Amino acid sequence: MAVKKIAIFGATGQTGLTTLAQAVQAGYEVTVLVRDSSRLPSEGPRPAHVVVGDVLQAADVDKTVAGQDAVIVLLGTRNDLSPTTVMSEGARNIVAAMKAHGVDKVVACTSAFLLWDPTKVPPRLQAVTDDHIRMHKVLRESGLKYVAVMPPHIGDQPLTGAYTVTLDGRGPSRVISKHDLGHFMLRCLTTDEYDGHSTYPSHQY
Ligand SMILES: NC(=O)c1ccc[n+]([C@@H]2O[C@H](COP(=O)([O-])OP(=O)(O)OC[C@H]3O[C@@H](n4cnc5c(N)ncnc54)[C@H](OP(=O)(O)O)[C@@H]3O)[C@@H](O)[C@H]2O)c1
Ligand SMILES: C=CC1=C(C)/C(=C/c2[nH]c(/C=C3N=C(/C=C4\NC(=O)C(C)=C4C=C)C(C)=C\3CCC(=O)O)c(CCC(=O)O)c2C)NC1=O
Repeated sequence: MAVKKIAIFGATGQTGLTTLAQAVQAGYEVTVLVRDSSRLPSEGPRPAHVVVGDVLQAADVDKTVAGQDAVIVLLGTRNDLSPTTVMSEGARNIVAAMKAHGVDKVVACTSAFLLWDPTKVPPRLQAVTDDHIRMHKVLRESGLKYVAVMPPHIGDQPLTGAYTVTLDGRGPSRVISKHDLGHFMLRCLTTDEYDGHSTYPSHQY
C-alpha cells in the first residue's frame, strides 16, 4: 500500500510552496495547516484540504493529521532568528496527533548543521539550530518512521531531480534548490531506505 494522503506543515514557506505544488501534481491528496490562507497561491496545483490554524494548537494539528498516510514537516521561522521553540513544540503536537491517529511516517526538515561540526554554526543561526536539535530529538524519540532531512543552503535553482543524497553531510555541494529539496521530501514517501537516518541532499547546479 503506497502513501496517498499526506499532511504538509509549513506549506506556505519557500520550500513548502514548491513541495505542495509538486505533491499535488504527483497525485497526492494533500492537506495543509496554515495560519493565513492568503499565503497559498491561486495559480497552479491546489491542496485538497486546507485547515486554518496553528501548529502550536494541538487541536489544529490533530485535525490536520487525522486520516493521513504520512506527514511532511517544513516548519521554520522565516527571517526571525531569535530564540524559539516553535518548531519543536509543533513537532511535539505532530507526534502526538500521529500516534492518536495511527500515522507512522514523518519526513522533516532541519538543517545540515545537525550533521556538520557544531562549532561551525554561525552565531546568528545558533538559536534556530538549537530548536532544530530539539525538534530532531522529538522526532527521533517518537518511535515513528522518521526521515531526517538536513539540507545545506536552500537556493532558487530549477528543479532537476538529479541531486545527490548522502548520509553524513558531505556531498557535491553546499546548496540544494528549494524545488529539489521538495522533490526529495516526496521521494522519501515511496521508500523506507532512509527511515531512521539523517540525509543530506545537495547538487552542483
Ligand atoms: N534558508 C536556508 O538556507 C535553510 C538551510 C537549511 C535548513 N533550513 C531550514 O529549513 C526549513 C525550511 O525552510 P524554509 O525556508 O522553506 O521555510 P520558511 O520559508 O521559514 O517557512 C516556514 C513555514 O513554517 C510555517 N510556520 C511557522 N510558524 C508556524 C506556526 N506557529 N503554525 C503553523 N505554521 C507555521 C510558516 O507559515 P507562515 O507562512 O504562516 O509564516 C511557513 O509555512 C526551516 O526550518 C529552515 O530553518 C533553511
Ligand atoms: C537571515 C539569516 C541568514 C542569512 C542572511 C544567511 C546567509 C547564508 N547562508 C548560507 C548557507 C547556509 N545557510 C544555512 C542554514 C540556514 N539559513 C537560514 O536562513 C536558516 C534559518 C538556516 C537554518 C538554521 C545552511 C545549513 C547553509 C550551508 C551553506 C554552506 O555550507 O555554504 C551562506 C553561504 C556561506 C556564508 O555564510 O557566507 C550564507 C551567506 N544564513 C542565515 O541564516
